[PDB]
Amino acid sequence: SSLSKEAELVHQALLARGLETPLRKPELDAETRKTRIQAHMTEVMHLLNLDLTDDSLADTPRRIAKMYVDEIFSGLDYENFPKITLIQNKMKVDEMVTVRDITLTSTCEHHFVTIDGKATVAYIPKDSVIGLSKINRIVQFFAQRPQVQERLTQQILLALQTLLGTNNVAVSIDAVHYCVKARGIRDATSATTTTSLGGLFKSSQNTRQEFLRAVRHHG
Amino acid sequence: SSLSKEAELVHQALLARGLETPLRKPELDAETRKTRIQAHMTEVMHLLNLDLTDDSLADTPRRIAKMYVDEIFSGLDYENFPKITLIQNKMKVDEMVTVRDITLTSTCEHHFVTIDGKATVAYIPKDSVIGLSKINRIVQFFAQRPQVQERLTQQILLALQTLLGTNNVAVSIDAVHYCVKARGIRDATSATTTTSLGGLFKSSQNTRQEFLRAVR
Amino acid sequence: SSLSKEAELVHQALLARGLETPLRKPELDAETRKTRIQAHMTEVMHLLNLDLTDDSLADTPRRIAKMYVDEIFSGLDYENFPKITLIQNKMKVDEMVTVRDITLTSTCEHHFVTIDGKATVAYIPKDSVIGLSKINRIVQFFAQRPQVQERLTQQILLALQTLLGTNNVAVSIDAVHYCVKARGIRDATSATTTTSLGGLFKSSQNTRQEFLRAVR
Amino acid sequence: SSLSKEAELVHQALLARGLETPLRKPELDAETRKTRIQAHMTEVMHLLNLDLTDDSLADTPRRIAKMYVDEIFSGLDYENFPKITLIQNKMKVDEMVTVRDITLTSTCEHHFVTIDGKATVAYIPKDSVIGLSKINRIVQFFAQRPQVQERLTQQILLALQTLLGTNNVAVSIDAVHYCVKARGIRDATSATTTTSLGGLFKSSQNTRQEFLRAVRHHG
Amino acid sequence: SSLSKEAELVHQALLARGLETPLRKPELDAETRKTRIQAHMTEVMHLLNLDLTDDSLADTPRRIAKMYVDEIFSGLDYENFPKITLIQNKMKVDEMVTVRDITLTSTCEHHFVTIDGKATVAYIPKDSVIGLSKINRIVQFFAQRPQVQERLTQQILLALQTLLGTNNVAVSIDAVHYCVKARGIRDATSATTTTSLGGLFKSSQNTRQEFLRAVRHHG
Amino acid sequence: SSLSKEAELVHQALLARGLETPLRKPELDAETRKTRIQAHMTEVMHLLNLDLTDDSLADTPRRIAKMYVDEIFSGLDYENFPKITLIQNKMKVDEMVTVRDITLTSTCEHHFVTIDGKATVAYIPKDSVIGLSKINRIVQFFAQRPQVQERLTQQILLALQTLLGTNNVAVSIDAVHYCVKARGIRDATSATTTTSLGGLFKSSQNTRQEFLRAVR
Amino acid sequence: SSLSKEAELVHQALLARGLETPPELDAETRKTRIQAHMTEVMHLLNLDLTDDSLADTPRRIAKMYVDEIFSGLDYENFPKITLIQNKMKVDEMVTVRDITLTSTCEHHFVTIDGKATVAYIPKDSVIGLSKINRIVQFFAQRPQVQERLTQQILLALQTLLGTNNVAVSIDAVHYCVKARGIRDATSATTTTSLGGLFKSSQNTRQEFLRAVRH
Amino acid sequence: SSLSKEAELVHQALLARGLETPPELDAETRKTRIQAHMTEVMHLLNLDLTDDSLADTPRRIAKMYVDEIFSGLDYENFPKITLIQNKMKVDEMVTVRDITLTSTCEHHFVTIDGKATVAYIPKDSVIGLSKINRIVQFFAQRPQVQERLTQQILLALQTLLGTNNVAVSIDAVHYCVKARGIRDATSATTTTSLGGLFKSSQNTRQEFLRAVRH
Ligand SMILES: Nc1nc2c(ncn2[C@@H]2O[C@H](COP(=O)(O)OP(=O)(O)OP(=O)(O)O)[C@@H](O)[C@H]2O)c(=O)[nH]1
Ligand SMILES: Nc1nc2c(ncn2[C@@H]2O[C@H](COP(=O)(O)OP(=O)(O)OP(=O)(O)O)[C@@H](O)[C@H]2O)c(=O)[nH]1
Ligand SMILES: Nc1nc2c(ncn2[C@@H]2O[C@H](COP(=O)(O)OP(=O)(O)OP(=O)(O)O)[C@@H](O)[C@H]2O)c(=O)[nH]1
Ligand SMILES: Nc1nc2c(ncn2[C@@H]2O[C@H](COP(=O)(O)OP(=O)(O)OP(=O)(O)O)[C@@H](O)[C@H]2O)c(=O)[nH]1
Ligand SMILES: Nc1nc2c(ncn2[C@@H]2O[C@H](COP(=O)(O)OP(=O)(O)OP(=O)(O)O)[C@@H](O)[C@H]2O)c(=O)[nH]1
Ligand SMILES: Nc1nc2c(ncn2[C@@H]2O[C@H](COP(=O)(O)OP(=O)(O)OP(=O)(O)O)[C@@H](O)[C@H]2O)c(=O)[nH]1
Ligand SMILES: Nc1nc2c(ncn2[C@@H]2O[C@H](COP(=O)(O)OP(=O)(O)OP(=O)(O)O)[C@@H](O)[C@H]2O)c(=O)[nH]1
Ligand SMILES: Nc1nc2c(ncn2[C@@H]2O[C@H](COP(=O)(O)OP(=O)(O)OP(=O)(O)O)[C@@H](O)[C@H]2O)c(=O)[nH]1
Ligand SMILES: [Ca+2]
Ligand SMILES: [Ca+2]
Ligand SMILES: [Ca+2]
Ligand SMILES: [Ca+2]
Ligand SMILES: [Ca+2]
Repeated sequence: SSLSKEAELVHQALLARGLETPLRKPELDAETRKTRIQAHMTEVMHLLNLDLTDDSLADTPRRIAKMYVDEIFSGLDYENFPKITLIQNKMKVDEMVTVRDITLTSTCEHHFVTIDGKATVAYIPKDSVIGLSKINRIVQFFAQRPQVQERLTQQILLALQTLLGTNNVAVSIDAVHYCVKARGIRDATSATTTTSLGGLFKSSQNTRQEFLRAVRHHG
Repeated sequence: SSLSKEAELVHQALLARGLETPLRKPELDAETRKTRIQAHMTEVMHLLNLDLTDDSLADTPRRIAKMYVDEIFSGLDYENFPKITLIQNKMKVDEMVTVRDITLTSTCEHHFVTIDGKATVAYIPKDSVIGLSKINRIVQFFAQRPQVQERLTQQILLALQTLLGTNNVAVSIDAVHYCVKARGIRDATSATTTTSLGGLFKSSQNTRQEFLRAVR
Repeated sequence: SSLSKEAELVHQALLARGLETPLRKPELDAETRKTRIQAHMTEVMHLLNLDLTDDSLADTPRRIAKMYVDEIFSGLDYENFPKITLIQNKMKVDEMVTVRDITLTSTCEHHFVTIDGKATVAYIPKDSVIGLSKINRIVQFFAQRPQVQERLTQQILLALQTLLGTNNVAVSIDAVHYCVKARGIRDATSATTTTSLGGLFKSSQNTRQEFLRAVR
Repeated sequence: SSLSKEAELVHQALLARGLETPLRKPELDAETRKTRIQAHMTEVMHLLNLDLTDDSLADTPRRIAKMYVDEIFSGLDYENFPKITLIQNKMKVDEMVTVRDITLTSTCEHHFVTIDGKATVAYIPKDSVIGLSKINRIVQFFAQRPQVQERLTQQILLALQTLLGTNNVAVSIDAVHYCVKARGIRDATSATTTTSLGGLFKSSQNTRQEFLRAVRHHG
Repeated sequence: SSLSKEAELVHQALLARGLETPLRKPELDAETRKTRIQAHMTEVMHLLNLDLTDDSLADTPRRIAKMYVDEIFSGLDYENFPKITLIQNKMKVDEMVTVRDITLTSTCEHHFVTIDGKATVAYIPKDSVIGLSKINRIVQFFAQRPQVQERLTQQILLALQTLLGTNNVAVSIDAVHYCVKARGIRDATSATTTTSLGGLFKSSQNTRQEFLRAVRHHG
Repeated sequence: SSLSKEAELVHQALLARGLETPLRKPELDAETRKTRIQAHMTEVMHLLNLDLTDDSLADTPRRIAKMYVDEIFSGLDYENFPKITLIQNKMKVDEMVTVRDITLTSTCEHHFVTIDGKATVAYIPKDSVIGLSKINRIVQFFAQRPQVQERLTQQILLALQTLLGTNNVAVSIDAVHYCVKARGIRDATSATTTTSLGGLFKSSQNTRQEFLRAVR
Repeated sequence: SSLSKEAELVHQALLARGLETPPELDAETRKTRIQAHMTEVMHLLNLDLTDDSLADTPRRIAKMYVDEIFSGLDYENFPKITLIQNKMKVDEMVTVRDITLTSTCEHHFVTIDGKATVAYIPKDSVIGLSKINRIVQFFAQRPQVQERLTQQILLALQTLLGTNNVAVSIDAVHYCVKARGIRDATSATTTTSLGGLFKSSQNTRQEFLRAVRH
Repeated sequence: SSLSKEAELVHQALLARGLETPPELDAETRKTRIQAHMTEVMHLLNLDLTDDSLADTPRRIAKMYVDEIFSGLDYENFPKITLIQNKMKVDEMVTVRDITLTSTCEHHFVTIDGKATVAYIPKDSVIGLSKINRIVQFFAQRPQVQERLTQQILLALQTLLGTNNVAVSIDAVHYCVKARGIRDATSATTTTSLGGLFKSSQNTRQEFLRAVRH
């Protein structure tokens, strides 16, 4: 109810597709949820046998709680959705616009550790041309959630289709998963690329290959 | 019976294809096999005229035995098959997922020396999406065997098809073989690429080209 | 008593220096600590308003518990100290030995997020020469703790001095901190280098410069 | 007794320094030792449960035996020591000559797996200037042994000092150890550098730093 | 007659194709031809006004003779053909196997100076899979001749098609010719690429482009 | 006699130092010597079992003979020495002038096989500043002989000092020897660096390290 | 009448196509007169030609024009061509890349610095490699326009090789653009001329063009 | 008499040091006469000046000499200098690197292409950054010898900044060497002029020089 019309359009579009991140309605406010998380992380640290009396560690549970609710999972709250600016396509662009090497930082939902990546996004403007920076903001909004890279790519795609009023959008993400790099198999070199293509990017081999060939060069 | 359902499924698929690594059924436990290999490697080092009274060398046979059975050849034992986790394709991905630059280390079965490479794997999820690290674990499981790169590539492919429940998988491996680089011709610059393509990666030229172009 | 002689020697050296990681003595076994952490992480995820009925998410608390206790923080337990092997310096090396580009992954103790870096270690062997992989194992042991990079560097240094029986050791670490890159200021380009120098690496300007120049 | 005077000078110099690789006198000939090693590796392969009836594996024990005695450990036999060619230093070079990025392949003596590296060698000619290629040959000769990188560097240094008739030699080796990379800790990125410096390279800070600064750039 | 079956099969195929290096039958053993080449090269040095009494220069004619007959032109003698080892294609590979960046050193037949390059070879196994090192060996065999680059490429192709029992082979070479760089026009930058494509690699546009596109990352 | 004064100064200075390429006076003219060299190379090719009726090989003896006398060994004839222009150091430069990455192609005198290198030259002008291209020309002159790298470097050094009227000259050559790469050991990676330093470049440690650090 | 047979074939080819670069005195006299003119110019730039560094500049310039950088105007300077039979029956393109190319802006008389890439499919004959480099530099040593230079190299090779299957690409920095006027320090210009199969056959055309970029 | 105070200080400085580049007609007339001379040269190269591409080349050249590439001979073209007080009390070197530099060989009149690196330690004043680039290019737009050009930039900056603590390094490719004569396609030339502490103080000197290389 306190959401922008843009935020609301995108959330409902995600829900109707089955794509929304698995959520429940909060019944505690954010300040209280921060506090309760802090208490729980305090115990965790005790259960790791850490000495919380040390000046360096004493504030860690508070820092973590803050980080979870306000920082890295801020994209779970649609009040944080970016404000959307659109201008008319008076200049009548009908070739793709591409924003590449977008900084993306997320968190894998199976181990709660860092995902570090880059997104590349393109679209063919129909009636509206979006403010460039809103593209980076939308990618970062969906990334500030516990994620599976596959779902993250689909979410950013559907959101952009919805705001731009066109199906002709493509999203590609290339990322290092620290769940892979820093534990378990500990593969120091691998990276994962996922792609979600809509409209002509999916179905027009020249549009599709133009997009895909362009990604290949950087990651 | 002692193997996971996944591991037994992969092994039987490899066997029906003729792709399983040349194996005989085990008659001795892993620990006595280790003990005996240690015995044989002792004589080998004697026969090389090396002095085993050297502190540096004294334990090498035991180290080697331990390495063969427990590490570089641990993929000969399906009890070491990775645990497999799959989530539902509820997000409905229908474009390829590509894990590139997978660290791979193996052993050439003709000379028993190091193979050093990188794998790239892609699949189009059907009903399931695999945990990403499981792709790196599967590649390394098959790599921890005496191998011919051509067979290694096919085994990884078929194992992944079996577990993902789809033929839409592709595997590419690029590797330096030390049996080419460190002896014989001693080619210090060359490397070998092999590729195994399934379903659309083999037959669908847009999907096939998309994967092959990405590798390069 | 349950720890190796090496591990106990390192721990007591760290303790006498004031360098040990802030620890309390264990009152609960590792397995019940895991069980309990799993309980707390369940509530955390509830408090984030996440839906744990999702197949993808359902097991995350258990995965996290398991990760903290058994993997990324396993260096809090000296039973996991690496086995140490030393051979006699019979070859009489008296110039530095340098292992560079050691893979290092840690966790910042202020935000509990990933630290990703590379260590470079050098020493001048006195009576003993260490097995090379043991240098990478020691770096990673200390890294698998909640850490402040400045403390991590000093702990690696002192542990190596203790085991090598010489003060002539140097440690340098270069790392990206995700608590700087992935939240707060979100500096995507920066990195931090810390360096701890012992014996001649600190005081001898030719030895000191030789190491520092090599790092760059 | 069937050794060149060069080979004999170097072997005795190594022995008197305590640096020779740990060896015993053979009492079987090489052809017989190959055969006996083949028999033992055949058992090893059986103990790995491998099927030796397969065309690909049947010849592996023979290949391995051959590789050990004639290929990778050929440097254990001083009849394989390279022939040494020297010309007078009529041109009176008194500045270092440096051969860098010498291909080096060896085998670590603790696990019997590949070492892959590059050596850099320099010396200040006194009376004699060596044929360039003999430098690479000497490095490769000592490398074709089970090795510890520390001992390998010292061996190549003393050998060159002995043949060149001067102490002013330096050796640096930078190498990837597959005992580290492909088993155990499995560190995909690290590398080890060792240095052995004689004469002015050890003791003259300008000669020493000129050598060391020059290595730094490539590895 | 004294050749291996593989060497004879390949030599006859090249002769029936019209592709063999222009050879005559040797009336003199190799040792005698070295001795005579040494005599001729001794005279060439005299004719260059060089002082053969110089310690550095005295053995040069013998070194050159040994080099021509036993080293850089050893591929003129099919007794030096590689041993070929093949295993059954039981694993049923039916895609391209590619060995890239094979070290190749040869000699231009027009000026007898160094060619330095890299080969890339691919094949689709039919019934057999060749030992990888034999591909490098086969490339170097043909390279150890006075060559024209475009002939060298064709000969490697036919040799490989002959041993492997399939037309589906491709060879590509990229090389610097010192008869271009070190004399005449003295072009420091240029290089030459030649391509020989058989069976599917010539005829099947996807197979052909998969090969050619993969080479492009040669240089 | 038929030389430029410069050619004669350099030749004489190299003769006194003992640095000349081992030569003796010619009894035949260049044209006769080319004809005779073509006859010897004709026979060598015949003795290699090559078939001279082939159009592509037929002219090879004549090409080689031409290449030896007039091209790759043209630096043996001091009539081929570059013309030397100098302007006055009116600008009063007193810091090294460095020409780097000079193209150098030469022949190994032990095997008669290509050497491919780069030179770096620097000098501190005294009375004269040399035409920049003349430095490239001097390097290629001495390189168009059968050489050993150590001698070549000393020759270019003294030749420059004698023409510039100052000892303050430095020469560094970095080269790949095909006698190492294409035959014998066949090391595809290695390269050789030689340096010759005169005047301040040898003794003055700031001038010395300035030149050396710049070569890298 | 004093040219080689090849140099005549080429020159007639270019004339007939309309593709030649747009003779009373001998080479020696034209130098003396150029040198006289360049003297006045330096006077007109207020330079002091008594300076030792400067004194000999007019003759250097004259010599550079006639004998060096515009030596390609003289077909007596055309390279010698050697062909061998295509006995080896090569029927795939042969490509020489990164050919060193240096030339002059015909509009401002300023340095052009580039690289050429040339490919052909041998029909009956296989040209010596280094002659490809020589033909490129022959045409480059003229005042040029990059578009014309590329077309000239293409027709000449086609003529000498007895096949239309030849392709030429040149990538170059013009100091007319970098050192003067707009002073764009980063830009470069690519031109391509494609003949026979390189123009018409999409796989031959794409193989060439894909190769250039990579 | 028509120059700025700074341009006069610099010109006198260079004259007094012996470091100036070695005036009857106005700029407009010298162009017309240069243009007339370049016409005859093209005639003497046997070029057809009726060609549209070629027709206007003589005037382009004249204009390029007087107004563009040799515009540095005219101190009326000397850049404007703005200094601010060193209120911030910087006493460590300030370095501008990779300054775009384009010039001409005074010996063959051929393009020089380089980069300069300049450092100084501000004493009383801090120059606007872009004026450092402008001073470098002012001296470069003359027929030059690299060794002289570097010394000129150094004295000029010293004069304008009121400190001897200035250092100049230039790294450049001369087309006199690359496109002509020996045709060395890979070589480049570095020259350095060091003043005050940059010459005398080994740590200041090494800090500058170490910085250039890296
Ligand atoms: N489409 C397009 N957008 C541009 C271009 N240059 C800037 N923009 C965008 O124009 C938008 C500005 O509109 P507003 O939303 O009012 O800007 P803002 O309020 O400051 O919001 P933010 O930029 O996100 O911080 C930004 O989002 C820019 O990315 C451009 O060249 N093309
Ligand atoms: N499909 C997909 N999987 C991911 C993603 N991020 C992490 N994963 C994987 O999800 C899987 C988690 O399942 P589990 O098998 O229970 O994890 P684990 O038991 O600790 O096993 P390991 O990861 O091998 O150590 C791991 O394989 C992760 O690497 C992602 O973005 N997409
Ligand atoms: N010092 C020096 N040696 C060189 C140079 N160029 C070639 N050489 C060496 O000269 C030696 C030739 O002498 P020999 O031992 O008779 O040559 P070889 O018998 O063919 O032996 P190998 O070269 O090892 O195969 C080689 O080892 C070359 O490395 C050089 O420029 N300087
Ligand atoms: N000093 C030195 N050590 C080496 C060299 N090559 C290998 N090593 C090390 O020698 C050690 C062997 O001792 P062990 O501890 O018995 O080997 P391990 O028990 O299998 O232990 P890990 O190597 O950690 O798996 C290993 O650490 C090797 O990495 C070398 O060249 N020099
Ligand atoms: N097809 C294939 N061959 C391999 C692979 N790894 C190693 N090889 C080859 O297996 C062959 C070994 O068979 P043999 O010919 O009997 O070995 P060899 O006699 O020592 O021959 P060389 O290796 O050439 O010295 C070598 O040619 C290797 O290059 C692989 O992964 N696939
Ligand atoms: N087709 C082909 N030509 C080559 C090859 N290697 C060298 N060449 C060239 O073959 C030509 C030999 O013919 P000639 O005209 O007699 O050589 P040249 O007279 O010395 O002329 P220049 O090479 O221009 O100095 C030279 O241009 C070589 O560069 C090759 O592998 N294939
Ligand atoms: N198409 C083409 N143009 C070239 C070539 N070389 C130089 N030019 C251009 O020819 C043009 C000359 O036309 P003008 O209008 O007289 O040049 P200008 O009046 O000095 O003005 P600017 O060139 O913009 O500084 C310039 O734009 C040059 O860049 C070339 O090889 N091909
Ligand atoms: N020291 C110095 N020399 C330069 C500079 N620019 C050009 N030169 C050189 O000045 C010299 C001109 O002298 P000349 O002997 O008349 O030149 P040339 O007769 O045409 O002979 P080459 O230059 O060798 O082709 C050439 O060597 C140029 O390389 C410079 O900036 N500094
Ligand atoms: Ca995970
Ligand atoms: Ca093998
Ligand atoms: Ca923090
Ligand atoms: Ca080991
Ligand atoms: Ca040699």
